[PDB]
Amino acid sequence: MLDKIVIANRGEIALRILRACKELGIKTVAVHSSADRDLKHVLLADETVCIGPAPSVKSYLNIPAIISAAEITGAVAIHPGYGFLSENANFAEQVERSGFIFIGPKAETIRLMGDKVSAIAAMKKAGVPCVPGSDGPLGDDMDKNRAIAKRIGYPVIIKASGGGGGRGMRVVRGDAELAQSISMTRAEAKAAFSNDMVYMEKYLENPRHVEIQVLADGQGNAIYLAERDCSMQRRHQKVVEEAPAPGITPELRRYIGERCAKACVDIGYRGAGTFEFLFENGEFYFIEMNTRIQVEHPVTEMITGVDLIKEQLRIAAGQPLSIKQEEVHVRGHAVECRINAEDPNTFLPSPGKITRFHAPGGFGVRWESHIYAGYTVPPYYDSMIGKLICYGENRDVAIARMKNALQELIIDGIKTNVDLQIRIMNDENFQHGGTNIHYLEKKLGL
Ligand SMILES: Nc1nc(N)nc(OCCOc2ccccc2)n1
Ligand SMILES: [Cl-]
Repeated sequence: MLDKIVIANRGEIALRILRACKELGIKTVAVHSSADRDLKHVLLADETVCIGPAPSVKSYLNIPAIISAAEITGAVAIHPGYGFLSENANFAEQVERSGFIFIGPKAETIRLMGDKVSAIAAMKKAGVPCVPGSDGPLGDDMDKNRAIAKRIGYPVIIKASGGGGGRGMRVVRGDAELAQSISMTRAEAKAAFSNDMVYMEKYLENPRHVEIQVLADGQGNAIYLAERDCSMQRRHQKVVEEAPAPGITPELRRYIGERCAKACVDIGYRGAGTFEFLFENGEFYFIEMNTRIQVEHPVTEMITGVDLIKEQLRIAAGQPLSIKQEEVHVRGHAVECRINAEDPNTFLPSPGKITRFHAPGGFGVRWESHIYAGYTVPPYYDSMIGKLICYGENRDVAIARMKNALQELIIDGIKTNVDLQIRIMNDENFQHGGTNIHYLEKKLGL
């Protein structure tokens, strides 16, 4: 087991990781910005290092300062969490070059999955079903580009290869808009990613977001831990996630899951990972892979009993997966509501001092948050301040428990989305299940 690790993150995920470390006897180093001295996990850590001022560029994205902190403390590994540097291949490369363990895949694998064109080619080769598309980058030849779009069939979507998660894309519904659409996506991708490579896919009209959780160790074991539905979104940002995905049969789960595990083996994947699919008319289509642990990992933990952060740590230390595929069983149902410090009308971040705080409790209730009474939410970081996860023997119980837990949650002094979450839980279509990726924005517009 790893003696000591730097937690290269903040907020709820840093606390999530700290608890896993404590359970395993692993010493913790909390690197933090000067605005995050009073973070819960910082106050609980074995050692703390202030790595820079509030702005992320000089703290949580500051590669030299993070690696220096690992060096000075005698840490052996760095857990990147999600966001920040977690999908940064050069960071992972530098960490390993510096002689520390990066809690994640090899830098090569991060790089492969961050290049959406090469990722898709690897998945298609591995037997993972993908979206009909260009199978390659689009060039400047607009006659060729029109031919590709005709072959695929309109509507199509142009996507940046260095992009992802709704960033760097636009829908094309006919020839007339194709040239300008490619040109604009390209320009935006050059500006944002210093990588102007774009590709084409069939635009799916009403899909669900269904993603598969995997774990792969360094002993060659790779398993899938069912799926999550993350269709409830606003501006491509997940709002609600659940596990398992409604309407997914054990046969479908097994079908897609086995293909994801096989793909892990083929590419030499290591650690936690997530295969993102669009699901429509009973079919999966791979869009992208995330190499990090994700925000919504707790719903998977609730229905499988597998602690995914502890698995990440075990994997990094050279231990094999603690469970076999035949030992992984979907039991019950879990829903996660993200709690955001945001204005209800503008949807803009609403930072400030929490004056009164109360967490919900009870059977099946899991509150993932660093917030406490008197804690100030800084303006410099993401608006997500907590995660409410509720588990039940079935979906109706999980949702019932979520409604009750949301009503117990008190966060005064700042504006939050608790009222919105309650509205979603009470939404008749959500209660039926299987709403698509456009539902929430449609509901909010009505
Ligand atoms: N609908 C859809 N089709 C394809 N081929 N790819 C993706 O990627 C996810 C990007 O998300 C959206 C969501 C709504 C509108 C446009 C893109 N979506
Ligand atoms: Cl994430």
